Amino acid sequence: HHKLSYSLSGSWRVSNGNGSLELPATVPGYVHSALHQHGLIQDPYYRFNDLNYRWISLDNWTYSTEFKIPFNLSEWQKVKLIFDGVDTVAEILFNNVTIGKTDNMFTGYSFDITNVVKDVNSLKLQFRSAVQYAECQSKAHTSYRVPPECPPVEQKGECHVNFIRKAQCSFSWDWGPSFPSQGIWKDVRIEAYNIAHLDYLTFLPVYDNASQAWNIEIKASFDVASSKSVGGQVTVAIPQLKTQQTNDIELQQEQRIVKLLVKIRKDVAVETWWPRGHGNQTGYNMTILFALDGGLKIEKAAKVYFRTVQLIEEGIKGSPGLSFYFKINGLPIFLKGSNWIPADSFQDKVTSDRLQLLFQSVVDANMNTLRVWGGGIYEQDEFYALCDELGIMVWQDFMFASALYPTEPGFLASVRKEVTYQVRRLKSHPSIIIWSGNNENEVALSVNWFHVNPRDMKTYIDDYVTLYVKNIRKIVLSEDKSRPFIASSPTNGMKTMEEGWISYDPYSIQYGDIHFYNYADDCWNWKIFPKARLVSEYGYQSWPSFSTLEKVSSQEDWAYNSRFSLHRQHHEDGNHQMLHQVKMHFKLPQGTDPLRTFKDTIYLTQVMQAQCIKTETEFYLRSRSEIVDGKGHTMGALYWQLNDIWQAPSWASLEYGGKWKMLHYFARRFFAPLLPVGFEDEGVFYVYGVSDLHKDHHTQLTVRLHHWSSPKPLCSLVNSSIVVKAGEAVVLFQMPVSELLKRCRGCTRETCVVSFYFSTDKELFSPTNYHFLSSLKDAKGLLEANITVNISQKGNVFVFDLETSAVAPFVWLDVGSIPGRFSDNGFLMIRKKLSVLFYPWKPTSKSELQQAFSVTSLTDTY
Ligand SMILES: *[C@@H]1O[C@H](CO[C@@H]2O[C@@H](C)[C@@H](O)[C@@H](O)[C@@H]2O)[C@@H](O[C@@H]2O[C@H](CO)[C@@H](O)[C@H](O)[C@H]2NC(C)=O)[C@H](O)[C@H]1NC(C)=O
Ligand SMILES: *[C@@H]1O[C@H](CO)[C@@H](O[C@@H]2O[C@H](CO)[C@@H](O)[C@H](O)[C@H]2NC(C)=O)[C@H](O)[C@H]1NC(C)=O
Ligand SMILES: *[C@@H]1O[C@H](CO[C@@H]2O[C@@H](C)[C@@H](O)[C@@H](O)[C@@H]2O)[C@@H](O)[C@H](O)[C@H]1NC(C)=O
Ligand SMILES: *[C@@H]1O[C@H](CO)[C@@H](O)[C@H](O)[C@H]1NC(C)=O
Ligand SMILES: *[C@@H]1O[C@H](CO)[C@@H](O)[C@H](O)[C@H]1NC(C)=O
Ligand SMILES: *[C@@H]1O[C@H](CO)[C@@H](O)[C@H](O)[C@H]1NC(C)=O
Ligand SMILES: [Ca+2]
Repeated sequence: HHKLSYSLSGSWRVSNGNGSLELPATVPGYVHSALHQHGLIQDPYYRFNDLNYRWISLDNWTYSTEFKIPFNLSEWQKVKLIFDGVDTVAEILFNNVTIGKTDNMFTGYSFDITNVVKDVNSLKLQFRSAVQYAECQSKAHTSYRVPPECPPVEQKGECHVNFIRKAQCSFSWDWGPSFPSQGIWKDVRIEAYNIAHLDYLTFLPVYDNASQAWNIEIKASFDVASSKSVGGQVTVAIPQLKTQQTNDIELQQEQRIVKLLVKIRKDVAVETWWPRGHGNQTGYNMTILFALDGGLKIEKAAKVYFRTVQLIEEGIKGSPGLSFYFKINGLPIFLKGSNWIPADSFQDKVTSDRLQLLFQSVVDANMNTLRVWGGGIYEQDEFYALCDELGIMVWQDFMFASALYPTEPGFLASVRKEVTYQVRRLKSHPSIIIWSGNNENEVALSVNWFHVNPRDMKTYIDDYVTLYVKNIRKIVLSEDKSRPFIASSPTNGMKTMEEGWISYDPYSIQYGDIHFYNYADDCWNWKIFPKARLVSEYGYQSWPSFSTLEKVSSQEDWAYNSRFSLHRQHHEDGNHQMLHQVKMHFKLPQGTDPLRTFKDTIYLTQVMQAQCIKTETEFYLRSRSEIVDGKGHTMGALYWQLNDIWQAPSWASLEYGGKWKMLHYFARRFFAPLLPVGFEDEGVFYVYGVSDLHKDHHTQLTVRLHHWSSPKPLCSLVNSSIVVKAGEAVVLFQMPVSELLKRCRGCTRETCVVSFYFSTDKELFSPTNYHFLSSLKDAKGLLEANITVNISQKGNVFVFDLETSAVAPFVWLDVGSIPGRFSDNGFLMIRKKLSVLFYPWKPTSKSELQQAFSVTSLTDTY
């Protein structure tokens, strides 16, 4: 009865520095999106507007609103103004009184406005340019430089992002633009109360190996209205666990924290939470009721999920060092997923509908893990709710990435609030399986990426320990010991800590995790890849589809090396690197029409990307059970990257807008729970079996060769004594290449293709796989394919019946910007006739699909 809360989200005003511009502005919102919405600017993502609209990011904008409170001041002891998120630096004026300032995008702010609030009020947030602010802070830091000061020229970005607590990629990245905007990016509320006010509540389900029982630690902080002592009770209730518990509490200005420990009666069984493909995502409804002196009731509901996570760094026989793998509820689980980056330059456009769609694509790719990479944001509430409900594990970076950071007291003060706020906000989600202090900054110092003078290295080392160990780690462990903490990615884990927090070689495959990139060598040669304990990053670049590019480009831009394309490419020499890897096994597009060449080159970079990451992922998949030359037991593959922040060449499998690249289709296939993977070593074709299943599985391995001439198997080897143990990888086939060809007369490396598959239940997804005996640019007898398609509707799905004149590799179906994705794409089409489905994301029609449809195969490019 003594509490009142309502949102100030809605229609505000926004105005620029000198007041010339003034327009309506939605909150939550950003200046750029307000200007675009009001028709005052073009789409910022159009062509070169990241350069043309620089002035927006450099001015100082003010968000203003006038409102009439819906309550009587004289009836309330205290009134507060609460911000869930402000981006980033702003002075806050309430009725022309400065009530506070902000400097951190990732922390909530609370301001007492009891003495300044009136019946009619004016609220102004006077933002400061993030770019200008970051530069001034860099200047003030005279005692020494903090690198990197400016980004590479090919990123077309802004300097000194490490000096502002804001999304570190907002000043540009090697796949993202520089639109460092200003805005109120989360909800704003007025909250009045008597007696007490719940500042925050956090909880943590833990398992006591001692008691063999489940508990829930709860912590709540209150702001008490007066100097008197508030009493009351608290009842925590979980009905579906026959659990209920009531305790006495008392609150005072200097004793404002409540701590409870609810024990779950062992009489009842507690179903645990599991990642997708390894169990149920079951949780339990919970309520927390505060009944305080004077009729004040404060209830909070939450969903409780019970699961245990262990980072196991144990010894391995014959493999020097330590393992690095995750046990969920005691079961070792191979991490399968990708790295998540911000889905937009402006967070107000990452709607619930976009997110749910993106998580459907993550699910349909047979992923169970996402890394929230530390150059993005601490993600919005619904991200982690979706992870919990769908069973996606989260590798959670803190928002520090590929940079050194100051330890000036004001900055550290800012960081402490942020980390404290976010850990309390996030620690109750079962999806989060590990805390990670930063991205790649242990490497940056160990290798001296920024070429610091070895005379000043000690300064930066101490700054590193100060930030990630003495502040971030200390805060995390003081809140949460249910999860492992690493200081950086990649790291050597316990070995890094032993070595003083900056390892001698953080890229060691004998400890911790690694990131691995390589653009020079043949991606088909799996020997280039490290047989590491866990691969948290690895990627190849490709261009997004023409449909995605068309929306932010014009006719004259549609060439691989046009001014526009080189502008969007933010990775040093990425266009050449991508072609270099294409040439490795494919013919470059030869054609007369430049637009056709443009589209065909895109297709080939997505072909190169998909096949490269397929080869690389499968290598990690097969290395999970074996040791070879003292290396192995790979227990995770998270490729860089899942998604795009805008239309540009990147490592993503999901183009900006959600459209699947060919990589994503390959991802759905190589992340299956049961998979045969083929490769060669010194002239011997091998086939391992890979299992994520919990029971040993017995199946039948068929192997076949096919001449490019027609889909007739020149042989059919069928071992039916196949057993893959639970969650393991094991060699199931082995033969010389000469012996393999002779047993299939009429086959050359340059004329035949290998194919293999298991025979599965209809309740188990184990797709076809294949292997190429030579570069396709050298394939002989490759008949020119001529594929015919008949489109039809069946319920909410559309059916695509195909027919090919020849064995067509990398058949690619494309319906432009029609929102949706196919049941399968980019596949090797041995058969003559196949059928795939199309899943629309908005209502479409067979006519629309026919008009936009196009099919491509490898031979169409030369
Ligand atoms: C590429 O294919 C089309 C369609 O070929 C048909 O489908 C095949 C699977 C097979 O059933 C063939 O017998 C069919 O012809 C070709 O278009 C056809 O061209 C012929 C003349 O050669 C004509 O009589 C048909 O009416 C056409 N059919 C359609 C649907 O248009 C086409 O010529 C093929 N070749 C090239 C270079 O495009
Ligand atoms: C746990 O709480 C949720 C509500 O948050 C319950 O789900 C609701 O179920 C009703 C009908 O059963 C629906 O009308 C609502 O739309 C649901 N809400 C949501 C948010 O999904 C759920 O049934 C509860 N479980 C138990 C065992 O009580
Ligand atoms: C607003 O108030 C000014 C004096 O108050 C001081 O400045 C403002 C901007 C706040 O920061 C407040 O905390 C300070 O104490 C006046 O100089 C100014 O004329 C006033 N403006 C109007 C329109 O009334
Ligand atoms: C405000 O600054 C802009 C610069 O972007 C300028 O075009 C405009 O004329 C200025 N208006 C006033 C009133 O000074
Ligand atoms: C923005 O504000 C800062 C600090 O108040 C000031 O130094 C800078 O000149 C302002 N920029 C513009 C474009 O008005
Ligand atoms: C998981 O959920 C299924 C429903 O599909 C249920 O029947 C089963 O009992 C659950 N398994 C466990 C181990 O709780
Ligand atoms: Ca390592």
